[PDB]
Amino acid sequence: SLPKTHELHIFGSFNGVKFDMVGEGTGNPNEGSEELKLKSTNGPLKFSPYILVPHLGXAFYQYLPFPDGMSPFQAAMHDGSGYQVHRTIQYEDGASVTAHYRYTYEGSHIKGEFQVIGTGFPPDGPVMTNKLTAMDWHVTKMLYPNDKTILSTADISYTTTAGKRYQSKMRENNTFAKPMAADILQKQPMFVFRKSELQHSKTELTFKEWQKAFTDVM
Amino acid sequence: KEEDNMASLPKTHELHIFGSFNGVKFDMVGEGTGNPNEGSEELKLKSTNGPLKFSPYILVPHLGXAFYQYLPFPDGMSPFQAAMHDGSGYQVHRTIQYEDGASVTAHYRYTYEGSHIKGEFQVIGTGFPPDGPVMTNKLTAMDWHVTKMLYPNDKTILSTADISYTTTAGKRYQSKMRENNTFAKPMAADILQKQPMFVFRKSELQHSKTELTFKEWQKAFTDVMSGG
Amino acid sequence: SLPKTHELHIFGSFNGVKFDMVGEGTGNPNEGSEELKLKSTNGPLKFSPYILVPHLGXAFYQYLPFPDGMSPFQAAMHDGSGYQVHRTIQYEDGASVTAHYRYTYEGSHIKGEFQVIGTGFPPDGPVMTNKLTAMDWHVTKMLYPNDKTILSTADISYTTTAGKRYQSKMRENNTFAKPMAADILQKQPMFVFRKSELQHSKTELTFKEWQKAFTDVM
Amino acid sequence: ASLPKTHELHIFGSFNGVKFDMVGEGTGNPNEGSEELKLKSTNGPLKFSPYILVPHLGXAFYQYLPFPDGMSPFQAAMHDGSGYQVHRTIQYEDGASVTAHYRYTYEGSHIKGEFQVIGTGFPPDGPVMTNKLTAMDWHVTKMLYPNDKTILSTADISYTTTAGKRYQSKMRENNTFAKPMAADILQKQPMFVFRKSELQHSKTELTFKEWQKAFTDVM
Repeated sequence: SLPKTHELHIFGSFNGVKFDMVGEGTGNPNEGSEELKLKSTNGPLKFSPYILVPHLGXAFYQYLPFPDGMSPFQAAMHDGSGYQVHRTIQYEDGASVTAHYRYTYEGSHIKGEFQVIGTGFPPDGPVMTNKLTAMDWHVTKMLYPNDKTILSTADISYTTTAGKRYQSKMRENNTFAKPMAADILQKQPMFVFRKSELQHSKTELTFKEWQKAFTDVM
Repeated sequence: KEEDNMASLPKTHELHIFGSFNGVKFDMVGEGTGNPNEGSEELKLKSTNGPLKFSPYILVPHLGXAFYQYLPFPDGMSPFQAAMHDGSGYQVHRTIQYEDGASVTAHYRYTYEGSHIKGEFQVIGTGFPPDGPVMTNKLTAMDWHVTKMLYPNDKTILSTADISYTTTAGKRYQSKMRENNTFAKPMAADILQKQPMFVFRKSELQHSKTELTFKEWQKAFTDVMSGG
Repeated sequence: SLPKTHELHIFGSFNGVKFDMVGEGTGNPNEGSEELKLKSTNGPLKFSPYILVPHLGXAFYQYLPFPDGMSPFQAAMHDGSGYQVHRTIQYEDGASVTAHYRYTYEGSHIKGEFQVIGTGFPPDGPVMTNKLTAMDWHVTKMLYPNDKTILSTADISYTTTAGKRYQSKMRENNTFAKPMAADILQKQPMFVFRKSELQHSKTELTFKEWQKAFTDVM
Repeated sequence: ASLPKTHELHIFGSFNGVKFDMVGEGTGNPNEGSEELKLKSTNGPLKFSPYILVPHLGXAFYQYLPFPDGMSPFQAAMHDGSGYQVHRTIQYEDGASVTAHYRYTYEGSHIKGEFQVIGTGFPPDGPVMTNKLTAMDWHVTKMLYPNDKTILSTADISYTTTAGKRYQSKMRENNTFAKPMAADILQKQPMFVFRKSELQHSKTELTFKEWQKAFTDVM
């Protein structure tokens, strides 16, 4: 059956200090946005919640359709074989994040685990002092270097209270236990347009992702 | 008024593109036309100094990027078009970093008289491995690509692009462009309010050793359309 | 108390397939000429054990002195405040590894946990087809962007069976719960010369690292 | 056939578009790999950090660098007349990059270097263009020989700044020789070079000094 609901556990550390959040959502019946609510299990977050946005967004691959048919993410969910996501992000001020996502799927329920580790954020920078205000709309580019691996890249920027954007470069591999279907492999690059909205308090967050795959705009 | 301004933009151009790859000079010239309302252009080039030692695909980002005068924005003239219209002008500088450690520095300038542009593109590449796909002519096509544009101040557009090529071996060759466009006069406030701006680009190249024919289609967009 | 004994649990996945190894050994904090014997708790590794070597080597930071006294690593082991290692490695053929090390220290015995995730290794490349033959000697460069953070970088190359080399770029943060002594922060950059040897079977591996800190050679 | 006593250098090109030029001269000791250069801008004072030129003053004269067991391949190729070319790219933490091409001709113990250096993408507000670089950290070059005519080198280069943060860069270089290097050279890989670079300056002139020492080990 198609996925209905999801839970997400997102956890790890930033500048050596642990964080952990759990939440969940119900999948969107009608192709607009996907949504998730989270709560901290270990006190208020000591870094900008906006830093989690690419992980929150990216945790919705099971809902992302492709233009002509099922995405590989949907196809691998449906057959049981699965995928994992591994990614690095480099920040313009020298900071680094690494992350890994795995999930299980039983009934119509997805349980995701996203480990997120960040280091080297300057203590007076926009992440550790909570100066990010939003993440810019962005494009993922996807290429298929082999039949079980998607290489995805994204240039991701955030607005700040200083009116200077904060920029980063994401590279990710999505690894499939079984080969992707021949027809998926014929349309490259594949792009994804993403709009990410976050509402936040110190301890809780509400998140929405609009995500749409395209091979063309003309 | 809007239509008059678009109508007055130039429709012909010539390009002189030159420099060197791995320390060996090259130089090509030619011309073509373009359509500034539609985001489309054509260019034909010939070497003025013998066959190219390197894949002509390595020049494609520079060939596409020479024609900002042909890029309209969704709501009206792009800043490039506006700066040509009011005679104030802009310049283009960029670097590309390649997956195998090679690097390209490039600079474009132009002179604009009547309805004609004369463009000058200096392209300097180094560190291309002698056995790699550029020095051995193994690039077969450039994948459609997206440019992301930001305006850190009212006289600067900073662009980034993830640019890839297919190779005869069937493995893509990947590159990252960073571009800075500097404007003499401030861009209009309405341009500046809509960031980031993306451009979708489709590039076709037919080449032989001595000449090439190039076409590019470009379309600016802030978002993709809903539905389908 | 000076440490004398260690164990290392080193685990994760390569191209999506899990691995897990444990081993132990001993060492000298007065030198840095250290050894470890490891065995898989699963079956045989499906990738080149040479790819583990920077992680094996780096797990001996507690045995590394500095020229004029204790390294920060040693100091934080002794006062008990500790440190964590987060690193990323990019490979010439596009593959990527992320890894995180933490440890607990009781008696004179170090217990290390090194999580290592690699993706995007071409299935015909030298890592997945076991063609790495040795790791070249190398230099780590260390900077201290702030008083709890070391940024290390290294250009690491391996020889292969085909008379060629296979190259990688490592970037790592070492994050300390307490600040590093001011004497340590005035001497930058600090370099570390490393010599790595591995003997390995399906059945196990034996690893040795020679590490020496230096500010200068002339 | 000779090793070097004297040299001169014409270093030119542009940063963020605008052309710079300088000519200069000095000396070294090819037995200890030390080298000293005085030069002056020839097109008016530098409009960016002179520290950004330092890898291209330091690395410029590999003919002064001995190897631990004898002549470096750079020394060797000077001596036997066959020569070599240097091509170098440097990538900066803030996305700027430089491309550089060094070419040499010799008369006896006298080197005349011609180096083209083109930098683009330096933020106008960053430490290169506003002259905030205060020193180049000492650094280690790594060299490998993927064939008997090529040295590929890499270096992680950092500078101190007046903001108190370091500004980092990565250099990659290809040294191409017209004749094969000696078998003993190719056998000791990687080779490292420790380099100390020092600048004292004015608006006419500046004084650059480089200590360079090849090493395969420290233990």
